[PDB]
Parts: sequence; structure tokens; C-alpha cells
Amino acid sequence: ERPTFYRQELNKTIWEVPERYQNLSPVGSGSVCAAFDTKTGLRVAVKKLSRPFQSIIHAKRTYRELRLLKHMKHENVIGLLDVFTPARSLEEFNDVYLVTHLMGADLNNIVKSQKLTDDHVQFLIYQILRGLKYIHSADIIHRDLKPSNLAVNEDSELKILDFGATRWYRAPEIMLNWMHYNQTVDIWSVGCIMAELLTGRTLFPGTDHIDQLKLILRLVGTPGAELLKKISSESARNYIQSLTQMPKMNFANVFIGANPLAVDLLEKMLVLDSDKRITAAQALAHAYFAQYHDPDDEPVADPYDQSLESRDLLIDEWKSLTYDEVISFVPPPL
Ligand SMILES: Cc1ccc(-n2nc(C(C)(C)C)cc2NC(=O)Nc2nc(CCOCc3ccncc3)cs2)cc1
Ligand SMILES: CCCCCCCCO[C@@H]1O[C@H](CO)[C@@H](O)[C@H](O)[C@H]1O
Repeated sequence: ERPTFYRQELNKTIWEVPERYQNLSPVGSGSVCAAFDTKTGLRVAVKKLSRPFQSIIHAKRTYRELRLLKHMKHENVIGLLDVFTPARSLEEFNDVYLVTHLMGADLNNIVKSQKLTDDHVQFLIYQILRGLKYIHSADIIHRDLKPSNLAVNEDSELKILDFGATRWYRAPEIMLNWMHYNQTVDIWSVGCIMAELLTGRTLFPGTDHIDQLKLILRLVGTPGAELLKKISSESARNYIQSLTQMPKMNFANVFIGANPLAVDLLEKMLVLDSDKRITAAQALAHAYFAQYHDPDDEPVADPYDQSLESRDLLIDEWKSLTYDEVISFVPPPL
């Protein structure tokens, strides 16, 4: 019942993998190998976790990443094809390998800093939003959505993932270290991605943190009264009160020649006040996605318990809990 493993040697480490996985070729530092899975006939990424139980911190991340990927089962969210260890018992458990689909590209490798047709933009943003609907219904905020976190195959089929400038896609409240993120920080990132796919150009290419916030304010305006009332920081309150009011720009004069439904969607994504931004569920119902939208095929997740990973446990306890997740893993049907 236990598969037969082979001990090869890549990127200065003894990988030990099941025989089904062949032609292991390294692709970037855990360290990840590309492989061919003879059991399914798929090209796969095998990730050897790095020093998973070296420290409490490593042990927690290992367990958090494994737990969450096991939970994630949606076409537009990365998921697990397999999880394995060479260990036969908990007492020798020291390495964790994760296996997923090999996509071949991220969104930059697809975009090449070029304009996409309006139709292609629809299909790509629809899939991001559909994947965010699922994630957000699990009560998870991504927080670092950007093109390098989006895997795309040749047919432009898209998966959201998290590899663990980047700041270009970050919501203003995150740049400013507010400590109460709503899920629409991810919608902010979607809006920045969409703009750039439509225009060929980064929407906010800040040279640095302050510049990034100057660029944002230029597009969306300085905070109104309703937003200013929501600021608890006195020093933040004061500084904003001291700014020269700037009007919000008219997006049609920024996205010249785009579909006006794309323009209208961008106006609903890139609202300074995060409470006033469109949600993922809402955005999928927007007429921009009329050709792709299907209310009966836009699934939600069972809610996910994040308190399990926020515990303060001993190394051996995280390890024994990670071991259990390895053992209970059930692959998907193919
Ligand atoms: C500590 C922690 C916990 C959770 C997460 N999250 N949260 C998320 C979502 C569920 C999106 C919120 C996803 C992840 N994690 C995640 O994506 N991990 C990855 N594993 C690989 C292995 C294969 O790489 C190459 C490859 C992949 C695909 N196509 C070609 C090449 C890639 S990305 C991150 C860190
Ligand atoms: C440069 C100053 C303007 C930036 C204002 C950020 C607007 C985000 O808006 C704010 O999102 C916060 C979540 O962190 C919530 O606490 C607030 O309810 C919401 O209004």
C-alpha cells in the first residue's frame, strides 16, 4: 500500500519521492522541482518544504500551508494533487513534499507588459474574482494578490496561489499598516491587475512607499468626510486634514477607449474607502462578465478554522499534527 520511493539528488539535497514522479527538474528556490506524474499523466510541481520542523515558526507555517491547501478545492485556486513523506513513522518524520499542477506561467509571462483584448481581460478577471469568491467565503483574505501570484496555463486558465515591485498591487490601507483589513483589500489588487491588463501599463508604479500613495491619491482623490470620520489614528487624522483636497479622477479619461463596463467595474474596485468597494460575489454579477458569469457554478467553501494554526504549541505537537494531515490526505478524482 505504501509506494516505493527513490533517492535522487537535486539542488544540493537528497529528494526522496514516489516512483510515479519522474524527470525531476528544479525550477526555483522550499525548493520546487518540475516532474511528470506517470499515475495521472500530469506535469506537476513537487515542493520540498525547507527545514519544516527546525523551529516553532517553521513547524507552524508547514502545518498552516498544508492544512489550508488541503481545504482549497476550486478550479481557480491552487490545490493539492498529493502530499507525501518518506517517513514510515512519526519518529522519523522530517520532510514534507507537496504536489500540485504545473501551470507553466504566471500572469506576467502571459501579459509580457502588453495590452490584452477586452475579451481576454473578461475571462482572466472573471476567473480571479471567481477564485476570490471561494477564498473569501472561507473567511480568508489573500493580502498579496499580484500577477506573480497567478498561475495561467496556455488556454488562459487561471489559479490563485501564494508563493510567500510587490507594493504596486497593495491596497492603500495595507501600505499604511491599518490593522483591520477587510476582504476588499484583494479587490483593490484585482482592480490594479485589470487596469494594467487593459492598458499594458502598471497603474501605480511608485518608486517607493510614499510615491505609491501619492500615485493612488492622484487617481482616487483625497479622503472625503465619510472616510475621515473612520480614522482612529489622531496623527493620521491630522495629516489627512492638512492635505490639499484633490478630486477623484474620471476613469474614462484614464482608460481611454476601454469598454465602458470595464471602466465602470474599475470605478467600483478602486474606491479609497474599503467598505465602499465592490465584493467578489458582486463583481461576478457585474454586466462586464455577462459572457462568463454563471450563478450556479460559482462555488463557496466550508468556513475554515484559522484558530487551529494560531495556537502556541511545542515543536513536537506541530509535527505530530502535520504528520496526521499527511496521513489523512485523500487525493482528488481525475
Ligand atoms: C505559510 C503559507 C500558508 C498558505 C499559503 N497559501 N495560501 C494560499 C491561498 C489559498 C491562495 C490563499 C496558497 C498558499 N500557498 C501556496 O500557493 N503555496 C504554493 N505552493 C506552490 C508549489 C508549486 O510551485 C510552482 C508552480 C506552481 C504552479 N504552477 C507552476 C509552478 C506554489 S505556491 C502560503 C504560505
Ligand atoms: C492616504 C490616506 C487614505 C487611505 C485610506 C484607506 C481607506 C480604506 O478604508 C478603510 O479600510 C479600513 C480597513 O483597514 C477600515 O478600518 C475602514 O472601515 C475603511 O474605511
